[PDB]
Amino acid sequence: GIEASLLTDPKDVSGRTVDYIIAGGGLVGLTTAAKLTENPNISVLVIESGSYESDRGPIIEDLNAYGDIFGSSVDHAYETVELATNNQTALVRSGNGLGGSTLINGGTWTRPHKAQVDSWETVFGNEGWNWDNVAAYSLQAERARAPNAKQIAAGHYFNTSCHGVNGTVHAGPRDTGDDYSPIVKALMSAVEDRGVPTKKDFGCGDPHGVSMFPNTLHEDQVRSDAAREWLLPNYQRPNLQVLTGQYVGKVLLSQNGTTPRAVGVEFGTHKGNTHNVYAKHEVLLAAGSAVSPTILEYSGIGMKSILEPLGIDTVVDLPVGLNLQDQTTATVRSRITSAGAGQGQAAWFATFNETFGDYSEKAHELLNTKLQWAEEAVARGGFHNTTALLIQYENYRDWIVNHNVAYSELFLDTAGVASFDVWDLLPFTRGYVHILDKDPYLHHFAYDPQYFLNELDLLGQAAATQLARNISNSGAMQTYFAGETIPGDNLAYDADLSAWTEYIPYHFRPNYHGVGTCSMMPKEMGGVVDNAARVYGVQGLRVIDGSIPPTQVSSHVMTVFYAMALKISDAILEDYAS
Ligand SMILES: Cc1cc2nc3c(=O)[nH]c(=O)nc-3n(C[C@H](O)[C@H](O)[C@H](O)COP(=O)(O)OP(=O)(O)OC[C@H]3O[C@@H](n4cnc5c(N)ncnc54)[C@H](O)[C@@H]3O)c2cc1C
Ligand SMILES: *[C@@H]1O[C@H](CO)[C@@H](O[C@@H]2O[C@H](CO)[C@@H](O[C@@H]3O[C@H](CO)[C@@H](O)[C@H](O)[C@@H]3O)[C@H](O)[C@H]2NC(C)=O)[C@H](O)[C@H]1NC(C)=O
Ligand SMILES: *[C@@H]1O[C@H](CO)[C@@H](O)[C@H](O)[C@H]1NC(C)=O
Ligand SMILES: *[C@@H]1O[C@H](CO)[C@@H](O)[C@H](O)[C@H]1NC(C)=O
Ligand SMILES: *[C@@H]1O[C@H](CO)[C@@H](O)[C@H](O)[C@H]1NC(C)=O
Ligand SMILES: *[C@@H]1O[C@H](CO)[C@@H](O)[C@H](O)[C@H]1NC(C)=O
Ligand SMILES: *[C@H]1O[C@H](CO)[C@@H](O)[C@H](O)[C@H]1NC(C)=O
Repeated sequence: GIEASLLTDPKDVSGRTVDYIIAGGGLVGLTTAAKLTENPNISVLVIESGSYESDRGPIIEDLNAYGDIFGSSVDHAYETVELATNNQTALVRSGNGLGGSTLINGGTWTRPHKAQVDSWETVFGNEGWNWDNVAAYSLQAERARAPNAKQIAAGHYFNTSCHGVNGTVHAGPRDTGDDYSPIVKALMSAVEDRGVPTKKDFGCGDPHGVSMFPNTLHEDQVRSDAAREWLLPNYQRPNLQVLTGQYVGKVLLSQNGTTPRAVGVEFGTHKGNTHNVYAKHEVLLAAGSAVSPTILEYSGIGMKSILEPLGIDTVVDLPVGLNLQDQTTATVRSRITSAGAGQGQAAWFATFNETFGDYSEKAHELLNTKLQWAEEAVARGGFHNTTALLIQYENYRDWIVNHNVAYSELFLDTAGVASFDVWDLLPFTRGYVHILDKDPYLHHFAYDPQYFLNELDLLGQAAATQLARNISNSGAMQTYFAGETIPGDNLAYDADLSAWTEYIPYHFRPNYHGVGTCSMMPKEMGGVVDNAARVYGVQGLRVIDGSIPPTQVSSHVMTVFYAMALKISDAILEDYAS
């Protein structure tokens, strides 16, 4: 089986040459490996810190076991710095194994708002990265299944024109075999009373209102992790090699006259037991948004003011690790009556005005006058160029005011409770990730999302979370509401927005959607990679993973990342062919 084909001994690759080295066997990494090795003459080696996990059992394969794997060997559990919002560290869950985070994520399959992806081209000047182009790759990746009658009756709606049916990633309705809970339709009824839409297909380009959605699972409910979808079918390809249990530490650079060229990588598990492997064409970094930037820095690609004091020679000076954008999540949970019994998930993609309610006008005044916020974020080291950050913020203001994009997500789980996980989708805060040591294998790094260090992010989160409590005992939801359990006794039930702002910093987690740490945007705008994911000033080196999106999106990110891996893989093959 696949297990027998996987490499584990570094001596099997040490000193060898392949066409492409892919650092990180995760979502983008394995999608890209699969596409590249469709040409039998192209050799690819994937190097993954973890191993194969796709047949472990329910802890991986059943989406309804979500969270059980946290804290195990399959979770990197990256620790943040001591956060300034609450003086505590946080854990950033991240998958460790073939498939990366797809091994451990919630399986939620949705797309952004059209205007968001269009702005990657029209504001961030990435030629060809508009909604229609990226969406065509997204459709190609997708192998969706329409809902059956019982799934529709629960609240599903599937637009056949918005889903590929002949692709690679199996997606369709989560269906545990229970009857579906009426709470999903009650939430829809409760928001309909407020004028909010329901059942819009979150894959069509306007994610707003309360809808169900597809999940990344096979018809038999087995998790569609990236290794099961893109590696397991293809691992017999002799030109596709996978080494497990080793970390990529740094990219090996040589001089090609005036410009450094990536010629390979060093890998290993501790200082003093490292090895080299070489790439004839390119090194492609796909270790995740917390890690790919650090790999550049360890290699001498990063900010001279960060690298020089650590004792690293800055070969290429770029703002690597800046522009980190993760969301904050909080919970509101209630007990339900026995008539609320059954399975189902749904989500409210809530607009700015839906989020703030009566605070909308004041929130808009801040949005109109404070974009000061850019100066503050820069001063905190989340970004280097105040003008370019302001442009990002004007872009979010355009999204909110001229496109009415969703600004928060209130994610409903049922299956015996009514529980919301709630996050502000569009944080203005900008954080960073930087190495704190020269030795890659020590994994000593500062990951600072700067949660709640922008006032609008704290107000918006507070307002969204308060809204979750509000809707839980509104309209049709009153049918099933059997008293709040979280915050419950920890926060008075009539708490106002001010009280919620005081509560939230002590009751949130990372959302685990960190993007931006090797931003795909022009160099003068603060970018690290061009519109073909190439690191500025280096030949044969790309960063291709969730490091690269320059903005957040009103979406779950898998649909975007599979699409982007396909789009970049074609760019790479175009270059190989020429
Ligand atoms: C808890 C959680 C829940 C989520 N829920 C959802 C959801 O419901 N819907 C959705 O669309 N998305 C969701 N996501 C997001 C999605 O899973 C990630 O954004 C996506 O997998 C990132 O893809 P990537 O290729 O950038 O990185 P990853 O998939 O994280 O892959 C990176 C790979 O690199 C490996 N690695 C790390 N360091 C090294 C090294 N130095 N050298 C070699 N290999 C290395 C890792 O072990 C990993 O396999 C969730 C993520 C998490 C953590
Ligand atoms: C996280 O911990 C730090 C301490 O490491 C807290 O910062 C400190 O907060 C206190 C207030 O609780 C500040 O004290 C104040 O000093 C000013 C003078 O600058 C004085 O005018 C006040 O009357 C008061 O004594 C202190 O300066 C500040 N910084 C440090 C280095 O101690 C921080 O507030 C904690 N954060 C959270 C979210 O709890
Ligand atoms: C279905 O998708 C098509 C093509 O995207 C879209 O134009 C039409 O509005 C959609 N209809 C609904 C009800 O989502
Ligand atoms: C949102 O709220 C403001 C009032 O604060 C109003 O000016 C505006 O038109 C509303 N926007 C939308 C899209 O309804
Ligand atoms: C929800 O919000 C409205 C404001 O229109 C308020 O009147 C109502 O009591 C709130 N309900 C709950 C359960 O908090
Ligand atoms: C800062 O950002 C602006 C806006 O993108 C850009 O015009 C300018 O060149 C940038 N400054 C630097 C030093 O690159
Ligand atoms: C330098 O050498 C590379 C070898 O990787 C060659 O293909 C390329 O044309 C050269 N170009 C520059 C700009 O240095």
